[PDB]
Amino acid sequence: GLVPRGSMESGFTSKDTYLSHFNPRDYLEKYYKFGSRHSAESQILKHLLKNLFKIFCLDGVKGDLLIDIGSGPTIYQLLSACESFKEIVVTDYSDQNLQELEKWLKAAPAAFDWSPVVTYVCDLEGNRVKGPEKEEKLRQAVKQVLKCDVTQSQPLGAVPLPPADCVLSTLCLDAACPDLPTYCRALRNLGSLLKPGGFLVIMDALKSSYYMIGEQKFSSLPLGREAVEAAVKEAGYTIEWFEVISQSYSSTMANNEGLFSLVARKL
Ligand SMILES: NC(=O)c1cccc(C#CCN(CC[C@H](N)C(=O)O)C[C@H]2C[C@@H](n3ccc4c(Cl)ncnc43)[C@H](O)[C@@H]2O)c1
Repeated sequence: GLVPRGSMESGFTSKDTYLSHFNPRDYLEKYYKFGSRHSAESQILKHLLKNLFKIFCLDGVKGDLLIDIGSGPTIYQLLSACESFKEIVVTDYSDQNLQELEKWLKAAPAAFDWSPVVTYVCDLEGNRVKGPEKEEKLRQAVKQVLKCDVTQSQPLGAVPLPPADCVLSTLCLDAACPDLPTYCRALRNLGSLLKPGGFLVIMDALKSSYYMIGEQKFSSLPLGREAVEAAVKEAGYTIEWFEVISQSYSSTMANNEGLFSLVARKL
């Protein structure tokens, strides 16, 4: 492990490194076990959930179709969203990630245990419903599980979908875009899936060059707030609000300088 995986020739992890070398269950155990010891991962997850709750429940971001871009094997980013969107389409470049996701959607006994995150989210929303009822709401809402490639003009290929009310992407674009032009390219590609006036919700690391799953290192585009804001505006969106938090992952997992969350509207 001298360099990030799949980065020898280009200097940045290639797309295909995720098909074969990204271990979804290892990723879930390292990042989303959500213990009670206030670890950096747990505090960050807590903050991600509160913003998602605030975005989809308090700010009333709602619609028919939400497309989740770069889901990986996680569902935490959909728990509040399924209260406000009739249909959820989850996408990722890695089929192994989608299969790990699909284990939970099918409620396989071997699926990852999300219940501490489910419990946290139910509490946020005022315990109007219990854990199982919440999980069934999400499972019902997820209609399709598709392959996506943000570097493509048609990120979902030929798959037919109506214009979406919201595109959501958490912790994805930094890892998927090897340079700033590709980053702007991807945001423009993502907008092709969105109605005019539709919502773009991005949450990602700030000034991060890599992240770790065990001894596996993966590349990350280190972007500061100003670059993100410029790229989003240039790609044809108007920013509704932009938040930056200084809380960082432990260096054994990422060298990030906090995270950002933003809500934009397609022009
Ligand atoms: N940058 C950081 O510092 C930092 C900090 C913390 C965690 C992480 C992390 C991660 C792993 N994941 C799951 C994120 C999940 N959404 C969550 O929120 O946990 C990222 C996605 C990207 C996705 N990918 C790759 C190429 C690609 C294309 Cl071309 N088109 C669409 N997707 C693509 C790849 O498959 C993988 O699944 C990074």
